Amino acid sequence: TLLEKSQFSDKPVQDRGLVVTDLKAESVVLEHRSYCSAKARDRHFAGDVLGYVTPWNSHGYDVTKVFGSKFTQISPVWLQLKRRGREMFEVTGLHDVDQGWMRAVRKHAKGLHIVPRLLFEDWTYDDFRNVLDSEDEIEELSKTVVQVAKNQHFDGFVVEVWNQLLSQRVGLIHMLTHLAEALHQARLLALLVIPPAITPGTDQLGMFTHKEFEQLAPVLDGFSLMTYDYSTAHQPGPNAPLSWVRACVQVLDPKSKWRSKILLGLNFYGMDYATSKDAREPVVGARYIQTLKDHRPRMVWDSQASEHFFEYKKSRSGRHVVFYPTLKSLQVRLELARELGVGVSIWELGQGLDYFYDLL
Amino acid sequence: TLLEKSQFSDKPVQDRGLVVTDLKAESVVLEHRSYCSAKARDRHFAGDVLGYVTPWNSHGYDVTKVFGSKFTQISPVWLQLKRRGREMFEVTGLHDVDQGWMRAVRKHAKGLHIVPRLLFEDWTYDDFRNVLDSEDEIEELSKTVVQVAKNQHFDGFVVEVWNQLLSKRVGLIHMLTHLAEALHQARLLALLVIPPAITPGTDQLGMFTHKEFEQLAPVLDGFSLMTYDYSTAHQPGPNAPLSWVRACVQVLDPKSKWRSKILLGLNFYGMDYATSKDAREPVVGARYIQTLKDHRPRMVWDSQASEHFFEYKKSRSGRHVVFYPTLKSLQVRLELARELGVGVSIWELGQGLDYFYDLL
Repeated sequence: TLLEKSQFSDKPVQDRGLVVTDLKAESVVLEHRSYCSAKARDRHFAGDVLGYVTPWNSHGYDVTKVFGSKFTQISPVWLQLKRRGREMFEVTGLHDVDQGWMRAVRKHAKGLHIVPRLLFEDWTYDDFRNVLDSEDEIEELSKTVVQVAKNQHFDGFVVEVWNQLLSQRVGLIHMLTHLAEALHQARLLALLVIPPAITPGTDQLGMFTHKEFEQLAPVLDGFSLMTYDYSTAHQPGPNAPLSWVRACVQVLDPKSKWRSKILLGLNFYGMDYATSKDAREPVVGARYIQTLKDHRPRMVWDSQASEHFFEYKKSRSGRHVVFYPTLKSLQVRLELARELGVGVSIWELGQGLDYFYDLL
Repeated sequence: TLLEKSQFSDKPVQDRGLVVTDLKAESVVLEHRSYCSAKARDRHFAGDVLGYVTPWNSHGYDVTKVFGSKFTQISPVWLQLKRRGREMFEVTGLHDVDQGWMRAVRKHAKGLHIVPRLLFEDWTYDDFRNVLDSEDEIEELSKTVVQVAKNQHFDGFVVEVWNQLLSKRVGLIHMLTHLAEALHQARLLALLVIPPAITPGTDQLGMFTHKEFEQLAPVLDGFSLMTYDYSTAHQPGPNAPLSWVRACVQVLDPKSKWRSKILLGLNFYGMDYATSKDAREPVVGARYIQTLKDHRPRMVWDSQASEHFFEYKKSRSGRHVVFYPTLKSLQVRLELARELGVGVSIWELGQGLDYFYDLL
């Protein structure tokens, strides 16, 4: 046991009194698969919503075909930007782009923008140095990226480079502005992944704050704000404490000038902490459910962090603590996003539970 | 056994190589009393500095006399504002205002503004509800306050009531603006004490943010920012980590419209922690120096917080950790205020080491 529905639903979880702080394991494992199919094409969230899809949690590809209308942007994690040599750039991973899948998700979800993640990988201090320094090389980099976008039918890219350098920026901001301009000239979208303004556990600003935002926000289309992964293996706790999330937006755009360009980050995966071993593992839907069945734990609602956690004990490992999103933790953050005037980005659409989408 | 200077120097500390990161306890006990009497009236900081003086640390009265020139405002902690009844207000503590002392400091430090602190004391929720809701009540409170400033030769006040309420928060702003307006009609200054934008160990914003600063900055003459007392007895640590101090200023005045009106707070007292007993006691200069003599501890530089700490054992009580300001932790914060374009408020002139003022 315990009973697991498999049929769809007439009404979405919000109209079934399912989004509650008083949660029972049985309620989750019983309803998770039962999403409202009849309204799988309706949007209950008004802002933009970006969804990431990865090849290693392929359930995401299917989720996207079923719930695509609930998304404004879908970003597949396939590509990397490599600098092979002076004025020589190469987009790798193209062997994973699935044209048939793209044709499918676009068929039943017009307006859906497919903006693949472009990760700067294997770059060195000098790569950035020689590149951020030459307008020529920047232009070459732009030609490369725009080409794979037009040849592979991508609506643009979600660039991930900012903390993926860690030197510190007038020069980085410069090649991002240029790239975005080149992209825009080709009728393509330009988004940027960015770290939370307030660094977890420190009460201090991080590498991407209002100084940077002010300069890029006018030119870029969106910002995938990582507002998740707040706790660590050594210091177990919530994924994204509600008020930290709220502050991370306020501190980044206090005067509310580009709120709709901010995609507030949400995690669909959870973390399973080994309290004694000072270690942790990420947990996706399949595991989460299995865990609830295996231990039938008591779900506790941390009203301050606004998340549910539960404890269980393994004979070998010891005592564990799990923080995985629930309908309550999600709805609460979608309301925050609503109130903050911001959008939402979900990492990723192969890690959560099917009835989550009823909320989007 | 330890050599302790007693005479003044020809040059200030910043020109005697005393502002260092690699500190030795004995160097501090040797140079603390020795300030540059010559340049005691020379300003090495160019933003406004506000100094507090309390009756219980009377050393501040003499400190103000000798170094009054390095200050723009001096705020004697003598007054409280009380609601005795409907439209009946009163300023208590007037028995502590020393007119001779004021005349003395203004003799050697002309153009120095004495702005006594006016602490709202014994106010009830109903007092606040009755006053913030009545335009008449506010007019009376205002007249009561302006009258003593005039009768006692005050240049204005540094009012402290913000943390006392904050649940209407907007009515508190109307009343401070009406008071500020009345004080200006009488040529008096109006400063407000405010909590840090980012609450220590919380990673989220506090009760006084840029939303409040936007509305009060135009009508108020200054803001005494409490950017100190970061750690707690259960979590011993630095007074005010440098980056937390910077973040509180940046988050408060992002676009930089009124930096000059921000008085970045600096602590001149330190905290002595009982590692195991979850306790602590504030430490003033006399006690700090005595401790260095009694244990001659190794001084460690916390490059992350930009502060010096040292430890010592006492079988009687237990292991201890002390966090007290040094020329270095101070100088680094003056350069920070300098680069943020803000001023500085010191709590309080009775708790430091004489040679600190060399820095300004």
